[PDB]
Amino acid sequence: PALTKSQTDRLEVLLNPKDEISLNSGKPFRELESELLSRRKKDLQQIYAEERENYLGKLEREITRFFVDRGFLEIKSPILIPLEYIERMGIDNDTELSKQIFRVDKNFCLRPMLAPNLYNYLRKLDRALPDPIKIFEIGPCYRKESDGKEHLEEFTMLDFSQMGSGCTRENLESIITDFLNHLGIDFKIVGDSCMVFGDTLDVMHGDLELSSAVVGPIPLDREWGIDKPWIGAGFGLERLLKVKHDFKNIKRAARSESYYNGISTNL
Amino acid sequence: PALTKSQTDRLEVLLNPKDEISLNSGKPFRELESELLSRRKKDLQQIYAEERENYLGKLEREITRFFVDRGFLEIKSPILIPLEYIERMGIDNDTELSKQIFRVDKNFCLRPMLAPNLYNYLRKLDRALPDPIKIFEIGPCYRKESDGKEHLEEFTMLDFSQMGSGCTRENLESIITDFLNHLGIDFKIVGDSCMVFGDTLDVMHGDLELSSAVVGPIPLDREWGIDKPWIGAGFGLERLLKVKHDFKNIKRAARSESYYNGISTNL
Ligand SMILES: Nc1ncnc2c1ncn2[C@@H]1O[C@H](COP(=O)(O)OP(=O)(O)NP(=O)(O)O)[C@@H](O)[C@H]1O
Ligand SMILES: Nc1ncnc2c1ncn2[C@@H]1O[C@H](COP(=O)(O)OP(=O)(O)NP(=O)(O)O)[C@@H](O)[C@H]1O
Ligand SMILES: N[C@@H](Cc1ccccc1Cl)C(=O)O
Ligand SMILES: N[C@@H](Cc1ccccc1Cl)C(=O)O
Repeated sequence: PALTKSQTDRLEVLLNPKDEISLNSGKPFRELESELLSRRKKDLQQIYAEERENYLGKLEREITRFFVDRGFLEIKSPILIPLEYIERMGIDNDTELSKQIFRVDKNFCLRPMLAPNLYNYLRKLDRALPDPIKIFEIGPCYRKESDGKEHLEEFTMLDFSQMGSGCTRENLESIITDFLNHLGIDFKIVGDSCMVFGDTLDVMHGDLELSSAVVGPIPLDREWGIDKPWIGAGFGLERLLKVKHDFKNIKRAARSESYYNGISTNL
Repeated sequence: PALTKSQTDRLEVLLNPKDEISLNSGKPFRELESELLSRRKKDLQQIYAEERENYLGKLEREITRFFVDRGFLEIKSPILIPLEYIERMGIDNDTELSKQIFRVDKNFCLRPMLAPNLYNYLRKLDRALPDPIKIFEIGPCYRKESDGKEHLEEFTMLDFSQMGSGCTRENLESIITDFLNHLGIDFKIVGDSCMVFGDTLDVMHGDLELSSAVVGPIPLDREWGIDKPWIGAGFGLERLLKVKHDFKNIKRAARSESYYNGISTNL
């Protein structure tokens, strides 16, 4: 007959992009599932025998090397941050980002973004390091958005910043260009046409936003004690993974108990 | 005169054990503070100019290389986990670690250990991978215990497990020995003298517990679908860093806005 929805869902979970098998012919739901199962089992086994690195962790280690080798300091800051940091980010309790905050206790939350801890480091480091100040962080970030397709509730941000001299948009577009060229991902920076400083740039791969990027100074810097030019960009690693491996669903790239390196773990 | 308490706190924040400056003599507080501010500013400059890797990230990457080399698959599983996983770990709403949990919504919590997600990986991978199953994860864990001196509220665990053949106490002690020999840390393993399976092991550095390790099976295995022998050990990376760098206070090893690579950021 014709594959029911559960049979369709079940095969979509077992399918990978490299799979060539004819997913429409005379075979029952159930040759097809068994075939994919055998393919996905051999995929885990090959992983276990020859590689054994997690994709999310591996990409994290590769991005780290890129920025360290470019003069950027590697920051590991708290994931649990004061709720007051969200307030000085300008996310008041009527904005749309305001409703996506995982609160913990009364006073704390899971950081939805890396910027506020990075604002603080930039302020403290400016007392001890020579111009310009270049820092970056990679790590977990949380938001109650999960439209499922392009959006996770638990994801991994990269965020880098330069502060002081050299902080132009053509320098910022030159860092993003080397980064994505090193990753092997094509892009496409949209924004205002003749924007010098102050406004955001988007890094696109198709209809997929890989990053929002900022050419400071911006009025928010005063709330953080930052008084200096700066440029910076935030990238979601799961979207990057989605691009390199052609994942259909971004959940294939996330921290998970259901997928490992894009392979279903329910075999 | 003799130092006040705000003054003594200031010098302890700026001190490092490599320092030989005599914290007791005829010098004024400001003279000692300025020497230390000098030493610490140059420590970060040297870090920014030539090193640039964070101690916590860098230690995480080297532990991964070690365990991948030995045949352990690298896992990246969720940090926000269901509250029900906690109770299935033997913490009822009456136990001691139950009060220390960071609840997020009404269902989920910040994981205080890696065991539940690793249980699920062990059960799922048995299906697909040959005997024995060897896995490990490194990442954030959250406990409301933080007496400060040796506990952190936000910390980083390594947790490794083998399941199937080779799950003997002898081979659990051999892994741990190779690992701490690799990281250059003296240790001693305390346990039941005649314990074969079922009980825990404490790996100690003097008074500081580095790890609790387990020679399964244990009764808890029923709740996670595990019916094979296994061995496992959980380790704290900030504790490892505290011993390796002789940190007086474990705060200096953590995710923090206050200390970079053991060095205060308030200079
Ligand atoms: N929920 C999410 N899941 C995955 N990646 C995300 C998520 N939110 C943000 N990112 C990534 O983080 C980058 C910088 O964050 P940000 O600019 O705050 O996102 P954004 O502007 O809200 N765009 P979008 O996440 O599509 O709505 C984005 O360009 C994405 O690559
Ligand atoms: N709050 C914490 N801060 C830092 N490290 C921790 C913390 N809790 C646990 N660890 C580390 O994680 C390892 C495995 O966790 P676990 O065995 O559950 O801790 P434990 O048995 O309660 N030992 P302890 O919490 O010191 O009494 C321990 O050996 C510690 O090295
Ligand atoms: N909002 C920033 C993050 C950030 C915060 C403070 C200072 C610099 C940066 Cl890149 C971004 O879009 O990358
Ligand atoms: N309870 C373990 C962690 C764990 C749980 C389930 C399966 C394997 C392991 Cl190592 C420990 O504390 O070592």
